[PDB]
Amino acid sequence: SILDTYPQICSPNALPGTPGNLTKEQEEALLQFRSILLEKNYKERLDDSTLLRFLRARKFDINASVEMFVETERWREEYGANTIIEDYENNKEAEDKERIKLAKMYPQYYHHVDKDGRPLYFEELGGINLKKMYKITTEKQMLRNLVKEYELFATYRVPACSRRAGYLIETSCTVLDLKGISLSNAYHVLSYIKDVADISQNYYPERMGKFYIIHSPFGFSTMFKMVKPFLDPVTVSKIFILGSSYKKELLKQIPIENLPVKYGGTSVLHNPNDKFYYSDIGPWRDPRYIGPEGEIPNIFGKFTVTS
Ligand SMILES: CCCCCCCC/C=C\CCCCCCCC(=O)O[C@H](COC(=O)CCCCCCCCCCCCCCCCC)COP(=O)(O)O[C@@H]1[C@H](O)[C@H](O)[C@@H](O)[C@H](O)[C@H]1O
Repeated sequence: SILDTYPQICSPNALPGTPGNLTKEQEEALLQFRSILLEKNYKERLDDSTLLRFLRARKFDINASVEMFVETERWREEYGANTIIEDYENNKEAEDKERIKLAKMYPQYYHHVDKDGRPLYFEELGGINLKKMYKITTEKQMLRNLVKEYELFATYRVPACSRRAGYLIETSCTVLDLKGISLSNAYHVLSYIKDVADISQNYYPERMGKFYIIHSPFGFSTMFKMVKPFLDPVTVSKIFILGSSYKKELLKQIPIENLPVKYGGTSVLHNPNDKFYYSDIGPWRDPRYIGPEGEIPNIFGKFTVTS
């Protein structure tokens, strides 16, 4: 299968319970977990990486992991996550135009990788005007866009980055820039954040590698306490709200050459006139690391900056 075309073993320097770094009891639990799912007639997504993500999400409690997997398979089918990429490619023009309309006001882009080879994802929220934003998109539409990105990440970004790093990469490094937002709006979008967390926590286990929140407004940490009840403590332990020294802090995790100049690095686009909010630069754009899955589609249509 496609999995035979890229490393399925994590770096030996990874956390416990990850592919290739299992204890004897974890190996036995994985074998039992798969056996149960197969006997329940499941066939897809039974690979070590996928199954270990669920097992880690439930501390290797096999029955709890079976419940989580069973419910996820249900959701993927009811929500259409299994055909989200195909459906997109069958109505690409219309969908591309929508993303282009929102790109400048709500930058969302991947730009290279972190020191461990994880896709580096950036979001800028300071230019968002809710009134204007909801004239172009709906809340559910934004949620579906995020789910589509989750699928593109697993389908195209994971394989390319794993082949580049020489080992399995299953998580991302995220940087949320809140420069320009008001504490007020942060509280006002809590319901959306809750929807994102619900889908992400329950159906996309162990996908978070690093998560930084920068340029947050005074009092944001207090506002964040409202979000914690929607997140597991493991997830919370991977989210870091940085202050004035964030530039140096980011450089501990990301190569300076990969980090955009405005965030403390020296990274620039081949064409100085291009915009980061139309870019999608990374290993998934390198012929050497693109496999049988094919190259990722250009989410910003003709405006997509791939270099
Ligand atoms: C409409 C505008 C919205 C903007 C504001 C939009 C905010 C959202 C923007 C972008 C979304 C980014 C999503 C990033 C996803 C990263 C990967 C991921 O999905 O990780 C998954 C979780 O993803 C999430 O929880 C998504 C939510 C993360 C925190 C988001 C904080 C947002 C802060 C917003 C601040 C306020 C902004 C205001 C902006 C105002 C602008 C005017 C899995 O986590 P992980 O730890 O790997 O495994 C879990 C497992 O799953 C659980 O089962 C187990 O119990 C537990 O033990 C672990 O095993």
